Amino acid sequence: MDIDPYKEFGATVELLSFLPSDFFPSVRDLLDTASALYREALESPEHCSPHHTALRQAILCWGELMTLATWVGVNLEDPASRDLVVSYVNTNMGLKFRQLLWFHISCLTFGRETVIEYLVSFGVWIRTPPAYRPPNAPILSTLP
Amino acid sequence: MDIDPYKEFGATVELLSFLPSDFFPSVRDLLDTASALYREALESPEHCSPHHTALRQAILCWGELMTLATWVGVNLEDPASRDLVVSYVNTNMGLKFRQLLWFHISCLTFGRETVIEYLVSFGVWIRTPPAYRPPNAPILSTLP
Amino acid sequence: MDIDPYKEFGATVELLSFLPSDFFPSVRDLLDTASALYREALESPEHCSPHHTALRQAILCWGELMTLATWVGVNLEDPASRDLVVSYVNTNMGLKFRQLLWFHISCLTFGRETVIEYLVSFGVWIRTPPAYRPPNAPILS
Amino acid sequence: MDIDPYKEFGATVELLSFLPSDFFPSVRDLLDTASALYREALESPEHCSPHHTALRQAILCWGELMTLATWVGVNLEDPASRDLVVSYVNTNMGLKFRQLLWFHISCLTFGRETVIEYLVSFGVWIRTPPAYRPPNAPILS
Amino acid sequence: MDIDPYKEFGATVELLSFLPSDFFPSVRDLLDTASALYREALESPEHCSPHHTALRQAILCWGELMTLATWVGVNLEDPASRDLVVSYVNTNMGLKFRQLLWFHISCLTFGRETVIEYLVSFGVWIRTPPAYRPPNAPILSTLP
Amino acid sequence: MDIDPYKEFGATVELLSFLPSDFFPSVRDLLDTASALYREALESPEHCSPHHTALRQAILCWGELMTLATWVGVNLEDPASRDLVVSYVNTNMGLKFRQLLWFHISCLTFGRETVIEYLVSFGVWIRTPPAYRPPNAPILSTL
Amino acid sequence: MDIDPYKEFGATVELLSFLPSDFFPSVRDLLDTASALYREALESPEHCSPHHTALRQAILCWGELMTLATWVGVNLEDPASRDLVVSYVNTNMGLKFRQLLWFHISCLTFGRETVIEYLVSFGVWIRTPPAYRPPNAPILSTLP
Amino acid sequence: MDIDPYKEFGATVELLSFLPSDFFPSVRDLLDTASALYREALESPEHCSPHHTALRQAILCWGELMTLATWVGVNLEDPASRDLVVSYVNTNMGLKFRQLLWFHISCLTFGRETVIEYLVSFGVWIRTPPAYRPPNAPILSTLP
Amino acid sequence: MDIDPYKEFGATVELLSFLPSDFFPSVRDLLDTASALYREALESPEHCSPHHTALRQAILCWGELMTLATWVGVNLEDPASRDLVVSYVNTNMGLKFRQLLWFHISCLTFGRETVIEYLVSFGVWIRTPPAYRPPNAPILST
Amino acid sequence: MDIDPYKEFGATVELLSFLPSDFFPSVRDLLDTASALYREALESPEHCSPHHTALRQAILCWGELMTLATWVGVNLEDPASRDLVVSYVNTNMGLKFRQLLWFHISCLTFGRETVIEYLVSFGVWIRTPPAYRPPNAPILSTLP
Amino acid sequence: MDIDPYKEFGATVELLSFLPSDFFPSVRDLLDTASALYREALESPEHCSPHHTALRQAILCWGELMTLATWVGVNLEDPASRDLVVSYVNTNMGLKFRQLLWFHISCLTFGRETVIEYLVSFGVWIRTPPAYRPPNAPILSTLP
Amino acid sequence: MDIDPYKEFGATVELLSFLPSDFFPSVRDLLDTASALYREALESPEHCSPHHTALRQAILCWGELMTLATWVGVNLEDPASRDLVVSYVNTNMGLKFRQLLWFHISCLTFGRETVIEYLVSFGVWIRTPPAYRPPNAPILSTL
Repeated sequence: MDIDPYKEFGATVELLSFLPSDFFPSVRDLLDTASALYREALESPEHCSPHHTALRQAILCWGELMTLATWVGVNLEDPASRDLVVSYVNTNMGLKFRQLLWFHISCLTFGRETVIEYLVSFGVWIRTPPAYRPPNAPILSTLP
Repeated sequence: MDIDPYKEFGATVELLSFLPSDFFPSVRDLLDTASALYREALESPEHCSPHHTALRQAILCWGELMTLATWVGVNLEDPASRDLVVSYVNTNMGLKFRQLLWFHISCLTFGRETVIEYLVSFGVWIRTPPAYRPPNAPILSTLP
Repeated sequence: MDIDPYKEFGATVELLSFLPSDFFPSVRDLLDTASALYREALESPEHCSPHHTALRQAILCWGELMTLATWVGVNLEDPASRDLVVSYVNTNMGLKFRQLLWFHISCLTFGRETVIEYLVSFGVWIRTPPAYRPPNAPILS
Repeated sequence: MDIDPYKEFGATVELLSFLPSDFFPSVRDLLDTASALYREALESPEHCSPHHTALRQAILCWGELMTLATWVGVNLEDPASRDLVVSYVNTNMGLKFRQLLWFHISCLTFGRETVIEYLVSFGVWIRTPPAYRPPNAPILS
Repeated sequence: MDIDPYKEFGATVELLSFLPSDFFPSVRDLLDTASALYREALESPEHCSPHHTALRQAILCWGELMTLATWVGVNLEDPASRDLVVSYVNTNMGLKFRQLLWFHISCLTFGRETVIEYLVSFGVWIRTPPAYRPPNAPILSTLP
Repeated sequence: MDIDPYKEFGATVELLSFLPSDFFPSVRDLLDTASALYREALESPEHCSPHHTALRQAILCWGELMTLATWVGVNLEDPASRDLVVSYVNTNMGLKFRQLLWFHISCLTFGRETVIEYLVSFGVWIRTPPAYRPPNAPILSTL
Repeated sequence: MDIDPYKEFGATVELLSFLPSDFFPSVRDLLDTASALYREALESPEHCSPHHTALRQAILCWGELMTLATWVGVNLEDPASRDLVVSYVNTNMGLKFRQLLWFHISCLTFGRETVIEYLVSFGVWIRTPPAYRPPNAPILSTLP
Repeated sequence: MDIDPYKEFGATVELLSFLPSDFFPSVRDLLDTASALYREALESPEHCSPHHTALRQAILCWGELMTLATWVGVNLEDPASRDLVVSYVNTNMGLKFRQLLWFHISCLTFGRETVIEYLVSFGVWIRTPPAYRPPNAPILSTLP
Repeated sequence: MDIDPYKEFGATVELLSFLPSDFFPSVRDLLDTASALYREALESPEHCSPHHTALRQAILCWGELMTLATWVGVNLEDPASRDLVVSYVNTNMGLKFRQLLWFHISCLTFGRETVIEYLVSFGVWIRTPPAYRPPNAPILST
Repeated sequence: MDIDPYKEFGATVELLSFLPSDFFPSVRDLLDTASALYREALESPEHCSPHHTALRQAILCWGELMTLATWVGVNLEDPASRDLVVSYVNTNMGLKFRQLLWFHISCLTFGRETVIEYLVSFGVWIRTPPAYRPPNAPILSTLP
Repeated sequence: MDIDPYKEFGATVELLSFLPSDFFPSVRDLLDTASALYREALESPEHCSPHHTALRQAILCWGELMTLATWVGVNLEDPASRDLVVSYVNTNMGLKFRQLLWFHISCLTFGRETVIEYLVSFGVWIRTPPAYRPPNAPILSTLP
Repeated sequence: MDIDPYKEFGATVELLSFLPSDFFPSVRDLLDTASALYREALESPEHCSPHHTALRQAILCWGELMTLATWVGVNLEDPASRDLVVSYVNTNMGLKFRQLLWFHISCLTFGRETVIEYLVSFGVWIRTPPAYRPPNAPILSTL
């Protein structure tokens, strides 16, 4: 059906592809950040924000996938098949959920426009050759 | 985190398990009707509704899970494990994905309060013994 | 009972879990800082602040725990168990008390809002891989 | 620093010295009553009272001490050493936490002034010689 | 005819050569960034800016040259001649196409004056001896 | 991507494909007329028009394609490969540069609407069967 | 009698024990700078400031202790006794007199609030781990 | 430099040298007087007076000298050396601190101008030959 | 006849002599900077500024001195003599041109007052011994 | 980068090519007249004229050129190389300095327009065939 | 009659003794900077400032001492005596005039108050132990 | 640098050389007069006059030169070299220091314009033949 996860917010898969795949934090760190910062808002009966709705959906889907991983690990018999299944569900969709979690957590923390211009700036920085790339890569922060 | 997918939309998991498990349409039928009725709205680059956001996320995650099913079928060596994984996905995740898809598609076609009151009405009707209920099951329609 | 010490003040253990172990000063350094900066407010007969109250309780608990270590070193026989107990006390609870004392002292010194926003920014910095984080960690001052 | 755990609340280590050591209830009993009476208040993002702050800190530190006791009983290899550790952590350092838990639970339940007057009256009762000491010990009620 | 592609835009071929040849990003990276950031504007049926017009022409003719390179590789029989032609294209037209694409993408992103002043600043900085210049090279960033 | 060269000017590839393949003037004739009519405007530092910008890019890149052709001719040692490369760069890209040069020169000379109407009318004329085709093919002029 | 020299000046013995013992420059350098900067004020028959009074008393009694050192080095016959006496005078009393002279000279030349804030800042800085503090130690200087 | 400890308050060494060396009270008597009369003022965090500041400094460094004496007595194994050190302290600096203690406590009680007038009068009395001087020397008192 | 090239512009050879030899960029770098920044003003038939006039004269003199260097590299039979002449021209007399070009370009870029103030401050810094001299030299970039 | 030494002064290189290279006075004579007429103006710290600026630069460049010639004659060992370098410096490198010195001295003495008109008139005179050429060549004069 | 060179301008000999003996620049460097910055003012017939008067006197004195050194070296026929005299001059008088030249040049350049507080700042910096001494020593500059 | 000690004070080395070299009082006499008349002014922590500044600098310099003479008389050996050094520093520098000290002391007293007039008057009096000049030499007197 070709739905873009970030089209409604303002980004695209291509804009999120400026950051290298290994730039994103791990799933556990992202989930801990989301909990610690917005547990009371992600466990509330109100539409706090489209970012909150997207985080709720993504967190439920990741819980779905983790229950799948536990179920296959504790029920399936073939050890090699179990290993490949768990590795796939932890890496291939792990990256796709790391991207969503990072995008929405960073948007809620700093600002959607701030995250968009940060994506553009980091694209510029990572595109600059290493010889002329300054050592200070752009970061999202509220401090001088 | 105990996040309820329907808490912000006014329902709960027990309100959608009130209806019989086999009442909900097939995931394929739900995707077909969602496409046919709201392709332009779901692909549009603005927030239209929290239902639209949740529907976009649900469709994307179901596509991710179909990618999972294709990958495990192609890669896993043992057809027994392949069948177990695909059956587990399509049944256990299928039920709750088609619950979510039905809820959001109906809340887009009809009112959210209409869908909630229909859930209550259908649950009560199916609990009531046949001799003391209207013969025909409740159906929510757009008045042809 | 699931009690979160920083949830009263606006943080969580998850929020402060991003701070690395080497981030915090020694317990002795934190206690000297607390003394030299707020002895007259920690030894006064009134509630200056919830931070002051929590700091007082933390200091008393640490004093009890060092009484624990001294009693162990005096009254256990086998040096293997003695050193295991003392090392566990000075490391595992040492980190927890360092984190608690640092949080309350930093709140008193800078501002609760300042501390809890610097801590969010520092968490963002930690979560970024070293290949892309700036070399200099954020400074709270 | 000579920090008094009860100076901010108006008592003093010497007022609570009136009460005998064995007068205070069990740590388990105090924790159960604290839970059943103030779980919602102690699990809330609000400085409900300095008593709430001190109670939260004490409960968390007691959880730490029980973690220490479990860690000793599991990891420690010497049976005599582990027995001594688990016996005295629940005997000597259980007493301070019993006193502090009793003080704060009783304050939250009855009143700071009521607890202070009860301390004075129990001091009088325990000072009274047995020939003239009423059988009914003072009770907060 | 003596046409300079930047006299219209306030720059010069000498000004674009003032930066090192290897400072400019790859053709692939520049095309990906141009796509991600301005696909809708570049495909729009209207004049958005002279930068947009020049960029449209630049991508079109780079595509023409890539079709030429593929045709050469799949039609010529001499591997040495094929290698020479492809290398000459990618290493001689590639540099100037990188310069043009970078100039127009950066102008659209930041500002023509910003890009021109950045050219001046970076050239001066790179010609200044290291002991008497700021340690980090100038960069273009959208973040405040 | 899928950027159309004429979409911003109102035409399309297929709308301009009404004209036959051999209808367009040669690259040399187009360059000579572009020079003789707009050398000053094309060498000016001003945004004279989007037509001027596109024509500048087209001319400047045809020049570098010709430099590529000369470099191949003077460097490649295989005569057959050299001949194939020159013929391809002169014909395949030559045609689609003749199209662009003609479109922009004609637009500058006569009017964008005039060129669009001429394209439509010439499509009608060339679609008409030869028996019923009038001998005067449409031509764009001012006389 | 349990008097603290710094209660009237806004500090205690601990705030000067907060700073490292090796930080205080020298009992001779402090005397030289006190001379060079305030000889006229210290010799004047006028109450200039409590810092002036305390500094006068400290200088006179350090001169008294130096007279003690000379007397014990000359009249006393035991080399070991002389060595221990002079070492004790120059170290154990030396640290206290060095702290007092530093505090009063620094207060006179900068400000009591400036010196107190500097004590706090330097103590916190030196206790903070190096990786998370500004690289250079705090300094006390009158230069814009 | 050569600071005069009494020039700040009005006296000098020669003006205070009118009093015989054995006129001054014992150090213990002066310390008990100062305590019993001004303990609260000497403990306060306020600059009560320059006399209070001078007494604070003198008392603390006399305590330091007593710590020196005890350290000598308990460390120097040489009995003659220890005896000489303590005797020199208590004799030579005993007078120098007796003069300061007497001057400042007598300026706090009965007033500084009265102390100056008393010093002049006692100088007259002590310079008068023994035959012609009245049997009662001048005294500091507030009683007729 | 005792002419100071910088006295007219407010400086002195003594003031400019404090900058180390390695402070200045290469001659080619300075010429490229001058071209890329002020070609339109150094090729116009106008008296844009005394800095522009002096820069034009300096550029012409350097180009003509490089013509001399090429001539002595082409029309000399002694390799040692050729090497000595070329090295002397490219280093000893080229340092003066580096200093002159840098001074005039820096004035045109930053302001004459800014440049001379930076010169004074850098002179103080370079006269300070290394032990008490802060590691970072002053930078002229406003 | 083509810069004309005379373009800013109304003239151009080919305009001074009307004058034969044998016409310009010797460098020594030009320097002597420049000194005797404008030592005060050339030594002054003031932008008297662009002609003054160019004269100062040319004189200093000629000074360092004679320094080069002396250095060659002294250090260099090969007599033939010394002779060739010295002769080149004095003649081929000196003719152009003769032109520059003559132009600027004559423009500072007679005026820029007068010098340009003199250039045109001397071009006419030197173009005239020898039969019709007057023996009195055009000369720059200031009413003797 | 014991005249302080700097007491007129507000400093003292010991106030300039904060600076180490090797901190001061070379005599040649100081003379070069004095010439380059104030040759026009140190020769005018105007009382420009007491700093200018003192600089004039110091410069003529150093000229006289250099004439002394040259005369001694030329005459007196004694190598060891000549070496000793010249070394003593260039060391002792060299330092005594480096101090004065630096003080007056720096005062004229930066401000008498600026220099007088820089002396205090450098004293407090050099007095700090090396461990706690920041790497940036104070300097006189007008740039950020 | 060509700096004149007297240019700011209105005189010149030639004007001071216009008087005979043996006219100026001894350095010791000049220092004694300077002390006795202006010790407080010269030691004061303030600018009193450019004459005071120049006199302070001259006195410090003469002290430095006397320390140099002591050093060359003590630390050095005992050849005639020490005698030549002492004689040089006491005569050749002594003359110019006598001139400077005399000028500044005799300006601080008696006034600048009076000193400037006196230099000219005394020089012309000396150069005038004895038979046609007043018998007594000009002199400066406060009385």
